Amino acid sequence: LTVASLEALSGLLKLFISYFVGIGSKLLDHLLAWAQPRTLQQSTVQIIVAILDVFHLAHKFMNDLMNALLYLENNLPFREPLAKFLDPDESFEYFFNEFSEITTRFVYFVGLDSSLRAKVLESLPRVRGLLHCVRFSNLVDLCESLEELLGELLDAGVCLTLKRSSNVFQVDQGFETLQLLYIEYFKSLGHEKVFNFIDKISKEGLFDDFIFNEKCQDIPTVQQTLDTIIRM
Repeated sequence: LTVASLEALSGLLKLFISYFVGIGSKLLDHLLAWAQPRTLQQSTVQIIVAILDVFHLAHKFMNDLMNALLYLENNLPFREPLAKFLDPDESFEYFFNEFSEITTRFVYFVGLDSSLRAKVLESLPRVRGLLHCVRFSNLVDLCESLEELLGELLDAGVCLTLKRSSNVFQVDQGFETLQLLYIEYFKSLGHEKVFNFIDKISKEGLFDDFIFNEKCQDIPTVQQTLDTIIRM
């Protein structure tokens, strides 16, 4: 129980005493700032890094960040990089650390902090994770915590499960649903109409229906899909 007492006493005493001179204030501030790197460079990383990093909101930052980031990122890690960086590394850290627990560190570390990393990381998980459901068993935090208008608007016009499961912010749903529904419904062979109508209707029809339907545009998808699918 020394982590809670040491982290709570050091974070509470340093946070409550750091915002209160000459040699005493400079020696106490320099001793606390120089002493926080020894405890943050290695349970107690969340309270120590959160209280120490959020309390006071050049060789010590580069040496502690380079040594802690290189040793913690190369010795595996998500709490040190996410907590120390949240106060080209995504491709090398995610690819090198995931190509050898990888979902939480890769999704939390890569999503806690741009089209190549989001498109390659978000698109490589479907084939790399399904080549051996996906949204419920994977639960990627980068798509929900990071960027959704570019990937959803650029990729919406496989996508029904990630878009419908990850979409459940009015500019992305309105612009992506209106542009994808108008372009897909006006640019018209069964894969494009079935995938666009099922993905747009299933992804756009999921408090959002009562506030967004006040329902008149649902007769075109059911009438065109039911008449075209039943007649064809």
